[PDB]
Amino acid sequence: ACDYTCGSNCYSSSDVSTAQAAGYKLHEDGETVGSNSYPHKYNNYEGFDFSVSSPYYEWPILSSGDVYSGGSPGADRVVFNENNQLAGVITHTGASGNNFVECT
Ligand SMILES: Nc1nc2c(ncn2[C@@H]2O[C@H](CO)[C@@H](O)[C@H]2OP(=O)(O)O)c(=O)[nH]1
Repeated sequence: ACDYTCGSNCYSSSDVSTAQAAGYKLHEDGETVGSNSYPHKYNNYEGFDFSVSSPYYEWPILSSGDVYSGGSPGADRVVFNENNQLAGVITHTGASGNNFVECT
């Protein structure tokens, strides 16, 4: 099947894990990439049902499979906390404005 379905993109367990690990590491080293400085704090304005503690950080997960390196981030994001716990996988696809919806 598809573990995480973002809009029309499909990500597996290891895809999310690989992306999350990349973002978490940059977070640890205080590093960011891209015009929007990823990874950066995700305040959860959407009020998603996160079962892990804040603070949260969003990081792009690419449909292609490459680890984000500051280029075009696309619409999908993995969200993790300081414990490197996956808070969830969200996307701009299906949402209005600069809002998000959870990939299912
Ligand atoms: N939609 C949304 N934007 C957030 C959230 N937390 C931080 N932001 C940031 O707040 C601003 C307005 O939405 C943007 O800079 C956005 O960054 P991103 O565009 O990288 O998501 C959140 O929970 N939801």
